[PDB]
Formats: sequence, C-alpha cells, structure tokens
Amino acid sequence: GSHMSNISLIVGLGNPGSEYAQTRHNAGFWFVEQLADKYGITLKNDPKFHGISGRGNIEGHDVRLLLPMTYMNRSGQSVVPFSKFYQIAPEAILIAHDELDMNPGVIRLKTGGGHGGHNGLRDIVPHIGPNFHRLRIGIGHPGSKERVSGHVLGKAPSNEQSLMDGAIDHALSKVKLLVQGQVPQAMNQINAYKPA
Repeated sequence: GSHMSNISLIVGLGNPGSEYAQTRHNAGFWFVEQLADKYGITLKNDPKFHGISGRGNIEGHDVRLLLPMTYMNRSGQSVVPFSKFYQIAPEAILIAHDELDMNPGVIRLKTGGGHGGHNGLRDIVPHIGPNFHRLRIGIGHPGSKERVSGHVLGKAPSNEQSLMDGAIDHALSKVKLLVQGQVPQAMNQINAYKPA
C-alpha cells in the first residue's frame, strides 16, 4: 500500500465526455492528464474502478493516477474502492479539483477540511474522511447558488483559461516534492503562485 505522506495516488475530478472536457468542473482532469503526459504515465481504461487510471514512476516513486468516469457527483464510487483495493491511505492521496472560492490563476494545496460545496468531494469525504490532500484550482464563483451549475459546466473565457493553465503548469512542477513527502514545502511553493 501507501507509505506515510509520500503521495502515491493522484486523483483528478471531472465529468466524462467531450461535452464536459473543456468545462471548469474538469480542472482536476486537466491537471492529471497533463501530469500523466509529463511523466509518461498511461491513462488507460479501468472498468473495475469506474474510471481511467494509470501507474508509473514519478521521480523514483511508484504512483497511481485516477480519473473517475462516474460523473462528478458519483466520484466516490471510483475513488473509494480504488484506494481501498490498493491499500492507499487518505494521507497519501492528492485530489485535484476546481475551487469556486478562489480566483482563476490562484492554486493552493490544502490538507483536510470539508467539501466546500463541491459535489465530487461531497461523494468522497463521507467514506475515507477528510485527511487527504487537495490541489484547489481556482475557477471563480458566479454569484448565486442557482448559477453554480452553469458556472462549473461552462467553458471559461480565454483570459481565465490562461490564468488557470499557468497555475496548473506551476503545480505540475511541484509534484516531485509531493511524491517525496515534502508536503510543507510543496504547500508553501504552490500557494505562493501568482500569474503576473
């Protein structure tokens, strides 16, 4: 299984299908797909765990990657059995997700806490508890609770997309620290990111 707070499972949250791939609620997918490309980790079909998953070496550590294909609000139907099967404790999991409460171009690493209204995290925390790490990728908030659907299921304008893309790229460069267990340093260096 996992070992200490070396990160050994990186999950990206999102919805399946081309109609959702460019939407804000897929920010976690964007990060994990880009991470998989950086390190040459194949993301392959994983019907057993209702997802797409991979395994490979990141900086000398054996790491698994997971994209649930459940739809966002059923994400725990993938993450929970996968993490349990591979004996991965929450403390060794990083979940990348869109964050309504932060601006586009802001990105933070958080350990613990609740779902903050995120319907994918809501499906996960009841099962494994809160003590996993999160890569919170700012997407902004549309105002009212009404509008949250269109917001997250929208395609950001180009300036916001650029801001998010630069923050995601920055975070990719800090995964080495995370797989090495250097969570405090990673948190400082991720949270310090500015777009300009």
